[PDB]
Amino acid sequence: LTESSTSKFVKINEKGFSDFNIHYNEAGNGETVIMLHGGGPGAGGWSNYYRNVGPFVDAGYRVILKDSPGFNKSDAVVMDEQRGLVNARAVKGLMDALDIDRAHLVGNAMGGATALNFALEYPDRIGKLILMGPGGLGPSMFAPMPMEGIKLLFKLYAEPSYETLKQMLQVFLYDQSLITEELLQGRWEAIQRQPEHLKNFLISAQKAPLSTWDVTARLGEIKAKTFITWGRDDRFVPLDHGLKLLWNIDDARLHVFSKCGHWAQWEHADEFNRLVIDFLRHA
Amino acid sequence: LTESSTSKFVKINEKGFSDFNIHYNEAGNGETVIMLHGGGPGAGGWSNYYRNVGPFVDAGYRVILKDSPGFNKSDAVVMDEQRGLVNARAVKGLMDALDIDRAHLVGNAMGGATALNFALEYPDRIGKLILMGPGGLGPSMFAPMPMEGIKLLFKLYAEPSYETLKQMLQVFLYDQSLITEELLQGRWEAIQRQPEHLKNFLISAQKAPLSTWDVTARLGEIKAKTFITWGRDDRFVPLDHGLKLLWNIDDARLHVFSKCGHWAQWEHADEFNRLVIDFLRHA
Amino acid sequence: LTESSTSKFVKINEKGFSDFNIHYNEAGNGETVIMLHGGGPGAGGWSNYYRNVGPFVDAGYRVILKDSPGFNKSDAVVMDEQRGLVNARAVKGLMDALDIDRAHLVGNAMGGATALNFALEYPDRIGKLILMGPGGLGPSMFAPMPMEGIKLLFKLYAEPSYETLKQMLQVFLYDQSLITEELLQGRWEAIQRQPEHLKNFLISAQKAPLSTWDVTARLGEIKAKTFITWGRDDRFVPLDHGLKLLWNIDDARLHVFSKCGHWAQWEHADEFNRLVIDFLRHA
Amino acid sequence: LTESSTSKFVKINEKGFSDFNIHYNEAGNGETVIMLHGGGPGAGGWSNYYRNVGPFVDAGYRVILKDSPGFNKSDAVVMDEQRGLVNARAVKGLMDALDIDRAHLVGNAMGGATALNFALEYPDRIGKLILMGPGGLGPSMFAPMPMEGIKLLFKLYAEPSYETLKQMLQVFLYDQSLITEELLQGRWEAIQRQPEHLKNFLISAQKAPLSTWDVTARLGEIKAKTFITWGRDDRFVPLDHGLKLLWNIDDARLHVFSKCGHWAQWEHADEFNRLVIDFLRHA
Ligand SMILES: O=C(O)/C(O)=C(Cl)\C=C\C(=O)c1ccccc1
Ligand SMILES: O=C(O)/C(O)=C(Cl)\C=C\C(=O)c1ccccc1
Ligand SMILES: O=C(O)/C(O)=C(Cl)\C=C\C(=O)c1ccccc1
Ligand SMILES: O=C(O)/C(O)=C(Cl)\C=C\C(=O)c1ccccc1
Ligand code: NA
Ligand code: NA
Ligand code: NA
Ligand code: NA
Repeated sequence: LTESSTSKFVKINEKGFSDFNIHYNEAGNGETVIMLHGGGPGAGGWSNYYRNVGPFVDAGYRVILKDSPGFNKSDAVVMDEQRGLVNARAVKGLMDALDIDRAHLVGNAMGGATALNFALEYPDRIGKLILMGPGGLGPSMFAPMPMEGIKLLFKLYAEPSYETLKQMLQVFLYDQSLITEELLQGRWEAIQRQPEHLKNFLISAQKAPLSTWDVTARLGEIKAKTFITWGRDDRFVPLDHGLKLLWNIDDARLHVFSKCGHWAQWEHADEFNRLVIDFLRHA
Repeated sequence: LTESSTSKFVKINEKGFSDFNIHYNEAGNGETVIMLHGGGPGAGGWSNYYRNVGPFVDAGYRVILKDSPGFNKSDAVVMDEQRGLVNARAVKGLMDALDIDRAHLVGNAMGGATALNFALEYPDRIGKLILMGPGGLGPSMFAPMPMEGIKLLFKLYAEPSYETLKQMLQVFLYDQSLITEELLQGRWEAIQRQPEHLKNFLISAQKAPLSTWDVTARLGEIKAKTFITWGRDDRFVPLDHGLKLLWNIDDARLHVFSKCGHWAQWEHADEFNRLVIDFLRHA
Repeated sequence: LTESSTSKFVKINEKGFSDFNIHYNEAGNGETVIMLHGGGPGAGGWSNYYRNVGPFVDAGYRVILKDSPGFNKSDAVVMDEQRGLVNARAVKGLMDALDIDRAHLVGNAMGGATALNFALEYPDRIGKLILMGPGGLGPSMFAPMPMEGIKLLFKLYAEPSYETLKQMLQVFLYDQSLITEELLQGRWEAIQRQPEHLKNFLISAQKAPLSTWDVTARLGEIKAKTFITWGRDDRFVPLDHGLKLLWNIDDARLHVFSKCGHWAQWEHADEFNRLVIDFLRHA
Repeated sequence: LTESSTSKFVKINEKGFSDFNIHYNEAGNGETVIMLHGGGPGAGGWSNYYRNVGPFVDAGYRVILKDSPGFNKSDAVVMDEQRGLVNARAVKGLMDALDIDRAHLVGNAMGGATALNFALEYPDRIGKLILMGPGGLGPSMFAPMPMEGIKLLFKLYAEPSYETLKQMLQVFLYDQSLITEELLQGRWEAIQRQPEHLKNFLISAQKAPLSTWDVTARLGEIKAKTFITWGRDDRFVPLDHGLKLLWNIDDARLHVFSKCGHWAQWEHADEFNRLVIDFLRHA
């Protein structure tokens, strides 16, 4: 599988979206799993999930790696509401356009917020819910905020450079030997290709600060079986939020990887794939 | 499989053990997994693990459910040293007697302490290490100690009764509907059958308080791949010790079950079996 | 000062209170500090605060030790709403009746909930806010709930006895040598004297469970300078809620006493008095 | 009081110190309080404590603001052992030279480590112990390490510049409006004046990593009454270590300031002075 061979586009129409272009990468043909990426500069579906798509397809799933609005090859957008909710509306728009009745959701960071909002707003349209360090869930009981990683994410948005990108990735990943030229070049290309996305994210962040993303109070509504993952060494979203989710969602479990930053599905891809495939099959 | 058809005895000889009788339940014939029980009145291998033995044997493992010294059908003993270490010596004695070169260890509560001590003392004799709420790892950062459950464990040891047993099990288990007459009757029989074990545990506890079991300082020595499990709702061993292990053991992961007391392998048997079998196969 | 010489009664009239009798103990004549007690069987103003009233009066404050509705010598009541809010309405009723424009509030456990609700509902009527282990603030990130102490509080409410009272106090206090016959006899007298209060608390708890007391979402509204106290060894309200308050209230500080249960103002009276008087004088 | 009018030097002789020059600032003449600074580039006694010296002297204490070896105007040194212990030896050397039998100790960050080591090694030479975010106490249960602030401290040591200094101070302090030109210029002067100190700290850090400073296992030996302070927003030493100390030292209390970085005695000077003076007077 390659980004090119799996690349697709679909126009969506959903509350506040009109003929809005969504890019996604699709492979496989069984039960649908939609994977939702984080909010870092240059993020997108393929970039975030290319170590996961193959094994999930091998296990018999139809995998859709979705580009959220204002990311990668999806249309540019300025959001005046919290991104989790607006992103979730876009997932519903995609599913309606593709005639997908229910999807399992996998979401990291901003994508975790997207998945939580989708589960809240459209409970009859979700299967299982998989969350990797979801962002925007209010204060930490231990971590000063904004977190170290978030400071770097904003610096990279406001002053993009290859060096600042490298700096960000060094904090993003636990194992520094994972930061290859290929990784750097790929994220840099996506940043260089879509400068308007960077500008628009910043405008959106001023309109709807991170506090507006906090759906903690509604977590008791979630009936989906939920699998929460965290990197022990995540400098972007606080580990104690894994406990917050575990205590507030009815049917959840929490899996924390040692020696793992803010990109668990990539840093610990083999274990992540096995655990999540097992969860989707058997839970 | 039944307790009767799997029941075996072996005399061990190891530092401080001379012709000492160890009872165990064995099934299967592949790689050896030794499962080690907690320190509650009436505990034993079969009692603690009967929801796990079958699936592990089905997966191709040789499973040994070991009765630790001073429990169930193993010989009575008064220990002047911390139980984790003395128990670990008994595991080594068993393996030597049965010509087992290396074993994967699974241990809950006191059994987790046993497994940690074994990994520390005999690193060339362990495969993988699976820990379910290990006991004796020093103070909690959040929980007043002794924990609620430990108070009840001591009350049951000093004044055994069916009612106190029921009280203990209500705190031990999250889901009260799991407390059947069968469970109560089985633990009660083991308590009634071996009064000397109760008396001896109490004498041992005075000689070597829980503080003596704390091997925290040596956790960096552990090279075994480690899978740590905790019940979110464990009132016997504090959840933050799961983090202590995760931060201090080189290669660990932490899995926490929601709606789960101090007996995770039984309360969440299906998920526990799948996760741990996957870990032994693939990690 | 004695309970008898300071005892006073006042009828209040405030939303849902009509000619409702409130008992309080008053001493001193400077700035008013209203101290609000917890929800344990037999609790009341004098009982909870008799180690604090003298030093506060000596420091120049007018101290009012208030009996909340459905406690001690205040009128009996069944509440269909969360007690923090209803109690706060009663504090406002008291202050209006006594022509008190603004009061500093000190509240432990249920009294902490009362004080938080009062600060939220009547921000122009509060000076400073002092909180000792406030109850009802949602789930803990670490403690299984209901907490050990809360189980005992309900057992004592439903089946009051001197022995169960003693059991409760042993968990309530860290230092067992503080549990004198005088303490036991005093709480027992208050329990024996007002059986209707016990029955009514239980009815109220069914109508408005602890979840309804959770005002976490509104903590950002609090503009009062706030001093939060916790017992390190509090088995009734979880220590991590001290952090929750510290992170969510604009201007707060947190002081945790070692070797201290759920009654910090009594167990560590000298240090508590010095700290809180200093806070009221200088913060 | 000024740095100039209080400046003094004394040669010390103590295990591994021979005719070693220690600079300190002294004022007042009552009971001795020795204040011990952190390990940041350009740190020293006066710099760290100039908002505290006056009020403590006013309260009747003799205050000694000590420059630790390899800082400010004390002699240069390369340490092959953990700095807490070596620093503590230097405090003993100072006290012996000045005929001080017992001192109260106040220590932030590295200075907190110094104070803990002194209490451990010389228990008959300490009065009370005051700790502000002591460094080197092993892993955090929540914070990825090295902490954000520590990364910046090392960057400033290895590549000193005014800009990197400003960057460091922005993370060091919660309230950005506290970062005046005066503060920046003062720390910069101390960095420019003693380049050898920067080089030597780095050499020392390679010889004795932060893990070697961890005296956690010995905290039970401390008999001094202890007051622990933390900034809620400390990005240099993890808040949960405040709990570690509170649970492990016999007689401790913990005070956490909101809106406070890694320099609590300066950021919240008025409250810090009142609390600590009260503690020394009355505890
Ligand atoms: O995976 C990526 O897209 C990425 O590189 C990052 Cl740094 C994602 C961060 C968040 O989405 C985030 C959002 C809100 C709060 C915290 C983190
Ligand atoms: O599984 C059992 O055997 C059992 O019923 C219990 Cl209550 C085990 C508790 C501990 O082993 C334990 C030991 C030290 C500290 C905390 C718990
Ligand atoms: O001080 C007392 O009145 C007393 O003895 C107790 Cl046990 C108070 C407990 C609570 O108010 C409480 C309320 C809600 C949640 C947790 C504790
Ligand atoms: O107050 C200062 O001297 C200063 O500016 C800093 Cl940044 C001190 C940091 C530590 O001493 C430290 C040492 C070990 C671990 C963590 C922090
Ligand atoms: Na490489
Ligand atoms: Na049933
Ligand atoms: Na006594
Ligand atoms: Na200014």
